[PDB]
Amino acid sequence: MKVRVDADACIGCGVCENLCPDVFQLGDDGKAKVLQPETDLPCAKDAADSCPTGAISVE
Ligand code: SF4
Repeated sequence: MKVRVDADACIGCGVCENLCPDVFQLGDDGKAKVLQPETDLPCAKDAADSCPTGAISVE
């Protein structure tokens, strides 16, 4: 799966990191960072579905 994040939609809540720490990390600038742009981890989808602003897209 291709994982991307739209910085403009990201509010820096950190829910994606809570759910899938190996794929997402809340950076110091208060924005999510995608550690695994291409991943097979099922949690990437879960984090996307839980993002409050839909900033994460998993294809
Ligand atoms: S869950 Fe969404 S809004 Fe919250 S830090 Fe992750 S990408 Fe940003």
